[PDB]
Amino acid sequence: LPAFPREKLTLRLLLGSGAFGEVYEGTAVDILGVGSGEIKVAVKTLKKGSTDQEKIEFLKEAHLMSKFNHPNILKQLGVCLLNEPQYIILELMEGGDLLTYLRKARMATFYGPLLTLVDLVDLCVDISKGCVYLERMHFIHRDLAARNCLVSVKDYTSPRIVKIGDFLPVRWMAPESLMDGIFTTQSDVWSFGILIWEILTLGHQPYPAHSNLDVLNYVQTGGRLEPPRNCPDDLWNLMTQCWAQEPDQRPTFHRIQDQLQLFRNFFLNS
Ligand SMILES: Cc1nc([C@](C)(O)CO)sc1-c1cnc(N)c(O[C@H](C)c2cc(F)ccc2N2NC=CN2)c1
Repeated sequence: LPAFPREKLTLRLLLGSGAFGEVYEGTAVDILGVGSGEIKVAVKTLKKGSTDQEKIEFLKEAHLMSKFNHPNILKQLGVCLLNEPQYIILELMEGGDLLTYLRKARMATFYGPLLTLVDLVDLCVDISKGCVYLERMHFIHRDLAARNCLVSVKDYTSPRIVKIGDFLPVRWMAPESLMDGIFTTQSDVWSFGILIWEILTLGHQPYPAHSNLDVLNYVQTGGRLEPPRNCPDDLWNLMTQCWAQEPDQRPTFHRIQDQLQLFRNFFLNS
């Protein structure tokens, strides 16, 4: 656990609420080492007056995050858990969540989306690198979706990096998870298929003509999402593999990264 002095942390502004207390955008001095300087951070807080049950759940979240070190996984830079309000200090992803990022790219102008196919393929590749890391660590995510991924830039020109953050969402859940409550790395592969469909559609809601409860049945009955408009067939083929009814027939995250990597190389050669 990376204990950090709260005296070196400034809470600058409110970003949202989340689940335990409030989430702020802040500044942490030398949180990377003694020379580092002032670096922009996001601070997850546990409201003062929280019960022991809430403190234990907050401690569990800090423990979970302390295990990740990957370019495509959100990093916990420090914790301030000795006093109230308790803090979990994270790297600030200035672009915000991927769902909002994708949606704004689509709706900014009728000339076209602010993201191209090669931008969207790079997003898929970057998330799949994160998933390969998680599979290698034996960490089951349970909630892969664009609303849980973050982008490093807010604009659509600068080089960007996407990271997996936030560790029922029926529209993202695998059949076994809906029927038996089974959550494995194979069910995460299902959600990854939904997330790449989110990317290629630029943040459209999965199964738009279905309700949450009709999604529960439609998915158990063999029904899948519609192919995104003009979606390259290699990406649609990969997506349908992710949605195999039986978890054992779905590809591994390492295979998915290879498939995305092959498509990106093939496409760039054209
Ligand atoms: C700067 C910034 N803007 C965001 C918006 C409001 O969603 C706009 O895209 S998230 C965000 C933002 C930037 N960097 C973070 N490290 C962050 O982490 C928080 C804990 C978070 C991580 C997630 F994976 C998903 C949602 C959230 N939020 N969102 C609100 C509270 N927690 C949020």
